[PDB]
Amino acid sequence: ARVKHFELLTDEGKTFTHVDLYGKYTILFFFPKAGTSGSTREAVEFSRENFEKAQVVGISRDSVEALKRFKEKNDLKVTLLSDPEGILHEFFNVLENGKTVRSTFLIDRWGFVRKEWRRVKVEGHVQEVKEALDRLIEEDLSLNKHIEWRRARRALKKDRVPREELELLIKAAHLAPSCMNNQPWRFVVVDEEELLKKIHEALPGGNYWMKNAPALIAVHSKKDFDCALPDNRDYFLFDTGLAVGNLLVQATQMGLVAHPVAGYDPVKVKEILKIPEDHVLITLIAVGYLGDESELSEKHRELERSERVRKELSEIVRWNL
Amino acid sequence: ARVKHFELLTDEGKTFTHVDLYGKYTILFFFPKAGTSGSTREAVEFSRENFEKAQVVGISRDSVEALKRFKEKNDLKVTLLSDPEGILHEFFNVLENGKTVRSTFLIDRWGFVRKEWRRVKVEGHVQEVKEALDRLIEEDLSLNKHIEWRRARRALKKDRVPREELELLIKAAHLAPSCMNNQPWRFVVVDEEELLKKIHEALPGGNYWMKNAPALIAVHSKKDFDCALPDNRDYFLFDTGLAVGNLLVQATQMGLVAHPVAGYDPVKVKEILKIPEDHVLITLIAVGYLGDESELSEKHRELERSERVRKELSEIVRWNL
Ligand SMILES: Cc1cc2nc3c(=O)[nH]c(=O)nc-3n(C[C@H](O)[C@H](O)[C@H](O)COP(=O)(O)O)c2cc1C
Ligand SMILES: Cc1cc2nc3c(=O)[nH]c(=O)nc-3n(C[C@H](O)[C@H](O)[C@H](O)COP(=O)(O)O)c2cc1C
Repeated sequence: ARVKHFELLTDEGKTFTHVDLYGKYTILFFFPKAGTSGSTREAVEFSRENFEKAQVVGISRDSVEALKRFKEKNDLKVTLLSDPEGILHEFFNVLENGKTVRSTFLIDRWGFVRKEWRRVKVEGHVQEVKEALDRLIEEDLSLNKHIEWRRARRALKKDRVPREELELLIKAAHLAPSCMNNQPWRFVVVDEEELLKKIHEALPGGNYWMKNAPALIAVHSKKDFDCALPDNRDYFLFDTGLAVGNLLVQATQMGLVAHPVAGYDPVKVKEILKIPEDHVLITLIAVGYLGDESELSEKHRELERSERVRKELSEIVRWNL
Repeated sequence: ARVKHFELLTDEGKTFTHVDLYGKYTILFFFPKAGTSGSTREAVEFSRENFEKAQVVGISRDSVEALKRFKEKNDLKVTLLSDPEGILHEFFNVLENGKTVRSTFLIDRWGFVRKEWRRVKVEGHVQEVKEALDRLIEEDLSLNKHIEWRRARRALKKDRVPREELELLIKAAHLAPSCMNNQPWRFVVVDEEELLKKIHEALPGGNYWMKNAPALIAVHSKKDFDCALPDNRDYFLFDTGLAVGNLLVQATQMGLVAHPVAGYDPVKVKEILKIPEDHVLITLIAVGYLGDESELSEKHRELERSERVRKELSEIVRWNL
């Protein structure tokens, strides 16, 4: 769970709070009492490592003065928290039979606990924690796996997608932010065969692959549904884009292809789906489980099995001036 | 890894391929030989259990006929694959000195191996696999955690965000899809202090909170950078929204607040950053680690850890007609 708001004094008499957890990874190590052999070893061993993108914080029920002495005598280079009242000891549930059970936690940049060790054995502990931290940082500070995996796949199974799954795609989309929280996005989820077959007639030849999709999501909006600000800053389609971005990530996580297209007759599709004529039908999203690439044109099959194609980063981003 | 393309015959003599793994979760259990005591028990126990949203597939080097008999004798309700040539036995690496090691795999809807058991002990195995599958399905088929956690947070620390982390936000954005792969999005990442101060003067007072951000990302595009199709379907801002949507997910995973705004003077900011006059500056994204909400206005403070505010789903989605 997330670490609650709190305030504790450090070995330096300073106030350490939840805010001091934010923006860093934290190794939080609970020890029973400053000065003992095992706890001295643990603190010294944590102190002598160099943790990439993390801080080390020791915590016990000791007094500030005791912790200060503990640090001074061992030349410790970590923060120590005095928790005489056991506020965090209780929150992390490290007390048993009234005594502290040596325990260690990894906390992320939002303050969420990501890993724990209970009934810690000091021998080998720091190295195990170090290795777990490196793995956690590798996981979080690398490209999101769903963003990376999402492709404009065109091979779709005909198997029906359960409505509860389709609905989750919409729920995720709806959690996008928007100007003034206008939420300008609108969706028509189509999973009725007869309706689908009518929409198929409004598709160009190159979108034959959409005909396998057991579901299509029509995404529409209207300018006055959102902010329209100076210098041509109309937000309705941008914000709807934020929503569809979420939708594709959610689909990819769920093992669904969600492929937004522009290839269709908008007037016909709006007519079929009874979408107001003054709305923009900005995309039609084909949704389905992954199917059989051998049904695709050679061109589409090659796009599908080939690597991502993008401009060099320098063509789309500049740093300062 | 992802499962190779293959075709094998089932106990019914039907062809089963990797396409038959797609769109389902699969428990694939290898056993050395049909009819032995342990393998009989394993198959019987898998068949008796219920696995929601998954299929159970046994596989050995036995003939189709031997598998048919094995199924009939034990009233098995699973698919069995005949693999005399050891095509999947080799791929899954279950052969030790040419002999099959009892092994089981969980494969997701994309065909990725998500969990494995090797040198399997039959007793308790089916239950262990059920629990692991249930957990797998729980995570994949629930709301994406980063989408769920992303909020328009306004308390930002002044702490520098390393360029390697800022680079990753842009990389994730650039992996968005776009009409004709046009990639219409453009970014100026600002982290130089004096440049940030100039931008601050073009912000309205109500966006005071942005002035603590150590980085601002200016997002701009132009209509002719993307598809412009009939019925008022201009794609440049929609597609840029897809990109920013990815950016926000990536930031959230990394423990960064990424908060897109519309409160700024676009002409002033474009001038400061040398963005061409005919571009639309559609958002400024404040990026930073989470800071102290106590520094926010009373209204913003209440919002900082408030519940999500959205329209009811029925207001933004319709099913079919
Ligand atoms: C708004 C939009 C419309 C698209 N329209 C089509 C389409 O009509 N037909 C099609 O085969 N692909 C279409 N695509 C898919 C793109 O061609 C694809 O995203 C792009 O080539 C990049 O490939 P990638 O997403 O796998 O990285 C569309 C994508 C977007 C964002
Ligand atoms: C395009 C856009 C512009 C926004 N502009 C501002 C802004 O100028 N100032 C601000 O305090 N919040 C702004 N927001 C944040 C929204 O108000 C916020 O996303 C909305 O209230 C919903 O909150 P949530 O994202 O936490 O769910 C903007 C959001 C978007 C998508």
